[PDB]
Amino acid sequence: VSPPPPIADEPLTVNTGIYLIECYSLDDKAETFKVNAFLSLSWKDRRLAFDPVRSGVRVKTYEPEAIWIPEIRFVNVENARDADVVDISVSPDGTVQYLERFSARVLSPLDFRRYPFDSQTLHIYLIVRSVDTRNIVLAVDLEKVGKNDDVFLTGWDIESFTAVVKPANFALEDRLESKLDYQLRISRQYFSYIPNIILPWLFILFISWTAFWSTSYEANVTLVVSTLIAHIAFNILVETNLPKTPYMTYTGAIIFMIYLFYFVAVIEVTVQHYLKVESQPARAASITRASRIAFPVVFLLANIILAFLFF
Amino acid sequence: VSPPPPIADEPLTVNTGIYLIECYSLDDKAETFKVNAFLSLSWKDRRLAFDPVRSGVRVKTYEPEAIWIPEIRFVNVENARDADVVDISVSPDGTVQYLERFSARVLSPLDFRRYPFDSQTLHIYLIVRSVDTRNIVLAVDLEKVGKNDDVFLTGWDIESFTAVVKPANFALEDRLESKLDYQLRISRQYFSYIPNIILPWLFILFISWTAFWSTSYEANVTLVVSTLIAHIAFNILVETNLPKTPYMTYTGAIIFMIYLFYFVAVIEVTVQHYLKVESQPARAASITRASRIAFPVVFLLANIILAFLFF
Amino acid sequence: VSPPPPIADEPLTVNTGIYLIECYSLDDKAETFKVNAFLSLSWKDRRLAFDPVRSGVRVKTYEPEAIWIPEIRFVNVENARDADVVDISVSPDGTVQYLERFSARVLSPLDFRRYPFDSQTLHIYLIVRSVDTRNIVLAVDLEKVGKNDDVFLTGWDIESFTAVVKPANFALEDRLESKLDYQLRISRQYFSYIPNIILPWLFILFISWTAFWSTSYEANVTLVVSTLIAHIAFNILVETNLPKTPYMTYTGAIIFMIYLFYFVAVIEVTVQHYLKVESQPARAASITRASRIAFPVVFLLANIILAFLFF
Amino acid sequence: VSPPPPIADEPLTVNTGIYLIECYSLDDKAETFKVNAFLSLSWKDRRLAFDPVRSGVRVKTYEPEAIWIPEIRFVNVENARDADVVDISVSPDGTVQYLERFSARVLSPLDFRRYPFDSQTLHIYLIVRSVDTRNIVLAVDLEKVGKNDDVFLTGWDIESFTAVVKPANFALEDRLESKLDYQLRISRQYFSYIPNIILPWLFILFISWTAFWSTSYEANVTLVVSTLIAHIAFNILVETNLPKTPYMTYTGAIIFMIYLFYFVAVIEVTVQHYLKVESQPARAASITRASRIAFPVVFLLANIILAFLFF
Amino acid sequence: VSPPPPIADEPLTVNTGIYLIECYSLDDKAETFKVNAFLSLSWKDRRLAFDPVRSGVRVKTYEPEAIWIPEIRFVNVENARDADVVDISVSPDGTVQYLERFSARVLSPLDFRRYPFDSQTLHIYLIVRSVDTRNIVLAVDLEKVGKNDDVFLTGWDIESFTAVVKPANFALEDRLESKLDYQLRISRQYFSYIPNIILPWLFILFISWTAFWSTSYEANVTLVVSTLIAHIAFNILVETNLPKTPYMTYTGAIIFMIYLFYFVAVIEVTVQHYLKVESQPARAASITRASRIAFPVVFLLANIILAFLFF
Ligand SMILES: CC(C)c1cccc(C(C)C)c1O
Ligand SMILES: CC(C)c1cccc(C(C)C)c1O
Ligand SMILES: CC(C)c1cccc(C(C)C)c1O
Ligand SMILES: CC(C)c1cccc(C(C)C)c1O
Ligand SMILES: [Cl-]
Ligand SMILES: [Cl-]
Ligand SMILES: [Cl-]
Ligand SMILES: [Cl-]
Ligand SMILES: [Cl-]
Ligand SMILES: [Cl-]
Ligand SMILES: [Cl-]
Ligand code: NA
Ligand code: NA
Ligand code: NA
Ligand code: NA
Ligand code: NA
Ligand code: NA
Repeated sequence: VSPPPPIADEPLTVNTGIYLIECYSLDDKAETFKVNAFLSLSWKDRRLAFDPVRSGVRVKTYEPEAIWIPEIRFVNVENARDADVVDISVSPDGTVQYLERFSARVLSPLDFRRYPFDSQTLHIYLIVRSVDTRNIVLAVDLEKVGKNDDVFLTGWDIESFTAVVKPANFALEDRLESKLDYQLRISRQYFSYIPNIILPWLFILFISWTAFWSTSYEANVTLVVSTLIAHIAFNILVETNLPKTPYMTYTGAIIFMIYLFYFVAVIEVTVQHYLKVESQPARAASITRASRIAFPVVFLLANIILAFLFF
Repeated sequence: VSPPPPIADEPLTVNTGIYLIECYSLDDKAETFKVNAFLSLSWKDRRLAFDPVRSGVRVKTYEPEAIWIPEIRFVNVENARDADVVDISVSPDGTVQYLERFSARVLSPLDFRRYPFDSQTLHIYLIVRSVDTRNIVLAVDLEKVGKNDDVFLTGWDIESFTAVVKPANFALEDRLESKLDYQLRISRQYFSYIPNIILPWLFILFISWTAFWSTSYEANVTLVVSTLIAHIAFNILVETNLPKTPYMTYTGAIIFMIYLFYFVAVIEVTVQHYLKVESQPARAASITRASRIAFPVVFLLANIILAFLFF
Repeated sequence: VSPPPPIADEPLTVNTGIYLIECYSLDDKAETFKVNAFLSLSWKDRRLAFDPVRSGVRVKTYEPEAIWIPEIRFVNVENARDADVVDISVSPDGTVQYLERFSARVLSPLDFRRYPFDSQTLHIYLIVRSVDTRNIVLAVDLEKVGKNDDVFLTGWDIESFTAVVKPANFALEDRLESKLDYQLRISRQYFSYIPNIILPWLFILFISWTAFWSTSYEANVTLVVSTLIAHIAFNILVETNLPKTPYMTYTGAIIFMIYLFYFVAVIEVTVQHYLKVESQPARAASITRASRIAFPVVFLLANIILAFLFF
Repeated sequence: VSPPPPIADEPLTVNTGIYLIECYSLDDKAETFKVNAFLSLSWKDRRLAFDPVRSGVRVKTYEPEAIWIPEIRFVNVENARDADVVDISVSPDGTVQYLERFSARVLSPLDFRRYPFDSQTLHIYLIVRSVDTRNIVLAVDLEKVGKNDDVFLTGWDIESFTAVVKPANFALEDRLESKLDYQLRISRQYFSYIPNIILPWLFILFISWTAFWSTSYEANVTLVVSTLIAHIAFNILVETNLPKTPYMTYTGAIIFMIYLFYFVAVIEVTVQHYLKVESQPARAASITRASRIAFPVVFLLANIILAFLFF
Repeated sequence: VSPPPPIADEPLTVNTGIYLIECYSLDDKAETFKVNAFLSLSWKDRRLAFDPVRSGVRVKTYEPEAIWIPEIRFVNVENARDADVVDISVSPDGTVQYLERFSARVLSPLDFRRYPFDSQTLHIYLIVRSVDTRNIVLAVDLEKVGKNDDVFLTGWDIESFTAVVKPANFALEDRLESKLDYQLRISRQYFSYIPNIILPWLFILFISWTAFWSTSYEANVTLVVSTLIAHIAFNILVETNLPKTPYMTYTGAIIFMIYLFYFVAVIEVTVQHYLKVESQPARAASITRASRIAFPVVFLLANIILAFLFF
């Protein structure tokens, strides 16, 4: 077996097509997602052409080893796909219709800048190295590109599974390579985040702000310090499900901002007490009365400023 | 090897049948379950038919490679099943009786809306792509569908393992596909949840409500704040064993409701103290006396409201 | 290759024998254990019989593919065993002596009712599906059943590795199956549990009971509440190493009982303070003086009651 | 292929030799370590002997399948080694020189009695089951036993990789087996343990002992109780990296001893307060003044007693 | 198949070349990184010479099994690489051009001394054992050494992927070995570390230092002790992502230094209170006033001293 000879000096076009059957295990920290899909391939091999009237049969079936099949690989994969050949059908003109069912862990980076309101574009790159005899070029057969209705990615909404029709043909190690981009657009389901993380956080922060309606230093310390323990607990819980980004994220910004609001609250609590011990509660109550309005107002404005900057 | 030619122009019926040997590893967060089972297949291949009189033997055994076997796959699987062919027996009329023993991690979504008092219907989808020569249609042989008595799924009660007799025949990538549904009904064992999680929770919440029989702000802060740490501990413990649902769960609802009861308790504790410092304990004791009855009554009613909305 | 023809109509007896080489990875939560062992098999195949005088050799060696070997499988396994054929020796009478070295993760349920003073009986089920030609029946060759002396299962004491000599012959999917039970009795090493978990727990509980020799509500709250945080820490630590049981466990019972002792201690602390504020320390000191004796006495008796009910 | 016939009735000696290339993943809890090494084997097969003059070549290379190779296995392995045959060279006298490169997870128990100042002797057991024709006996070729200089086991110092020259020849299932011991001596790098675990622990314990220079029960409770939370945190951190030992460990002993020092400190704090409330601070200050010296002195002596008993 | 005979008595030069396609999963604790790359190999096999006029092709293709291919292995790998042969092209002179696509988890040690401002040099060692017929020597073909632009290692900046052109030819087990070094230089992205870890637990440390503007022992204990709980939380979080180093790390040094600052702060708080109780607040306030300046100044200087010693 060797590649099919060219009629003129034109390159061999291979008609790709990925159809998602199962989409699962999107690891955010690892920036990986598992996929079980159908891989369709089609090319013209004139050596396999036959007369349908004399042969009697309209379509001829072949075993993978019997005929020449292009060596198609995935770029962004951890290991080589677990492929199972479904069918190889040859038309009278010599057009081969290959179909396999594969499974592979795909390495696709994620942008956590707008987390957990973020949307992602997952990539699946198909590639083919051109042989010495002739050059191989990939093509998208839009009829054979899609996903099944049941396909569910836990905690995400699957928008579209499209493919960049024009391949990126480039030189690599003195040989031509044709690369195709399969884009899977997904948007995060941010419902759960509000009653489970966002609201209980705010509640623990508001509990700290009750120290503005108290003159008891001992109780204020117990309030602001203990609520900070709850803050650390919640901060650790989030950053464990997120990778170390060289960029600032929307959550990371708020997370950091709350740490400042706790530090400044401690300073307030410390100042309030220092003045009361120094016998000037007129100054202490005026600062505390200001902080009653200041802390939520500045927090509300700073959040608007952040949400802007990020959205 | 090629498919058996049709008498007439009727499609090939393949008689399926799954018999569960082992059912284990139900990952709730991953929405997967592992299964070790028997897969029975039966079809008529007239090319394999023989006369039992001259042959001598009533049955004829074959190696998988020797005869045509339909390419049967599972839809909702992570990877291709680890199958081991047990037996291939051919009757004189040409009826093939295939039997294999497989193991596969099955991707079946779970509805956590009524967790941990929830029940689930696990699915196992059998599929076959129809060849060019003739169309392949799946069928359920109810005699060969079941589970062994020992089959145990830790923390669950196995109700029934049935199969939707009528296959879902549809078109996919210009070829017919016959899909069968194997339903495994299971209900959660919610015993452990009461003494381990539900009761100790309530106890830590009741401990926070002892602040209604105390006028000591320092002790009340220490009461309501520290019990909130215990609440956060138990909240994190539950939501780690559950995936991020776009829908509200029965547990999630109570979990959120307790966070409110803690926030309102802090407001009470703050108000009670503010009035005492402002020299009006008549107002403070009246609010505290009301909260002694209010907090459990509202909590008891709100739980009935939630349980009614979910069950 | 086909099964050996039966003299008269008797079933084929296959002489099994498992010899444990390595026993490791007992996952309590998963109810699984890994095993590396020897699997011996012996049957009479009269077609392989020879004369030792003319052949010169007393024993004839064969490759697995060359002769008929019975399809022996394990029932309670996650996946098919990783077997390596050690030796196949044939005697002049046609008696085949098969020996393989395998490794498989065995699914054996555990009874945590008496944890950590519990003992377990691990099972390894050998099975053989009877062919059309003749019925296959398993048998135990007690000479080839055992374990090596070095075999160590971390945190457990290996009592005995025996086998139920009489197989459980039953019908399944219109074919006979012969099932054998290999029992591995193990008892837990409960030393570590006393100084690491049992005693430090008791210490944190006794620390809470020092609130019976104190009239300071602020200090009593700090005592009983903070020690409850330590209790939650230790409770979480244990239930993470144990699966969700539909039955009550010995540990789970004590775990729950301590939660009650903490709740009742809070009620005492609350009552004591309420009476002191209400100006009646005669009633408060009398209740506290009673609780000094009551709490350890009731705890000691309730533990005897539990230990009696469980052992 | 069959074993080489004996000249006289002597057993076949196979010259073993393990050369470590990579040594990694020492799991303390699992009592396993991974190894990537060279396995050399040498035996005399007179059937393969040739004349170097007539043949023209002084050495003959063979494919594994072409010649008889002894079935060498590892005793203490999870699964069969991932071997790759490097070279098979035959000398004119029939001496075969086999060399393979393998990788296997080795099951070697560890003695945690002196942890983290403990040293371990890791074992790699080579075995061969004697065939019918003749008995196979293993031998150490010390020239082919070693490790590469780069070989690094994270957190350990590799002392020596030696082999017990005399094999342990024994009977098993009526056949002789020759077992060889390959010992890898390693000692723990206990540096990190001092500034990371040992010193911060002591610091949190000394912080608890500041309650001996205070008469404030409320502050003393806050001191001894909160520092106990830090103790529990640090105790859990260590015992998670260590398996459940039926024997007492050096760390476990100290860990338990500190729990007692916390319990006794609480009793002191409780007694001190009881006497002050009972109006006798002369008795309370005398006990507290004694405890200032008693606690560190008894702790320092008890540690010397333990270190002696263990080292 | 055997090695190609030498023209004169020169060794066989094999032209290596690694081209990284995917670089992922850098486990810091395990000191491993996964890589998906192209492995190019080129050697002259004069036996494979052909006349393109007679052959009909200028470049002849071969299956791996058909021709002699050098046994190239990786030194620092966990297991044998998952290789897939892309192309084998032979020119009329007999120059073989081998290309495979592999994936392997590479064992490369990391120096955590300057963590997280540390840079690393990852190694990939190619090796070939010389056969008895002739010696094999590796060579770098710099044209076929590189990485793709998309190659992303999460949390790291990929500097350069170079190769030490001169191989390390040495003797091992009486045979020559040619070893090549492939160096992948990477530097850590230390941005995330500042707002997520560095700043929040400078904030928790400063919160403890507010005890210098307070004379309330009860509040000071609650301050310094509770902030120490936050410190322990943050210490455990870091050392879990780092392996046990026999050397001191930059982070480990600061981590330890903060533990001292907490211990000394407790001593201050204890001394301050002892003098107040002993009726000498002039001495107590003077020490506290000094500590207000002392603690940040000493901390700032000690950090400069550490940063100088490490960088
Ligand atoms: C991860 C998620 C639950 C989360 C927590 C805290 C804050 C935010 C936003 C609102 C900034 C958030 O997205
Ligand atoms: C999921 C489970 C552990 C749980 C947590 C919280 C509340 C409930 C019910 C009782 C409302 C619950 O069952
Ligand atoms: C799980 C383990 C640490 C444990 C905790 C509590 C009680 C017990 C026995 C005595 C029932 C126990 O072994
Ligand atoms: C591990 C990392 C987040 C970290 C913790 C604490 C201190 C430092 C530097 C500032 C020394 C640090 O880099
Ligand atoms: Cl691929
Ligand atoms: Cl499948
Ligand atoms: Cl099996
Ligand atoms: Cl092995
Ligand atoms: Cl013996
Ligand atoms: Cl023998
Ligand atoms: Cl390799
Ligand atoms: Na082919
Ligand atoms: Na077939
Ligand atoms: Na066979
Ligand atoms: Na061989
Ligand atoms: Na080859
Ligand atoms: Na407190």
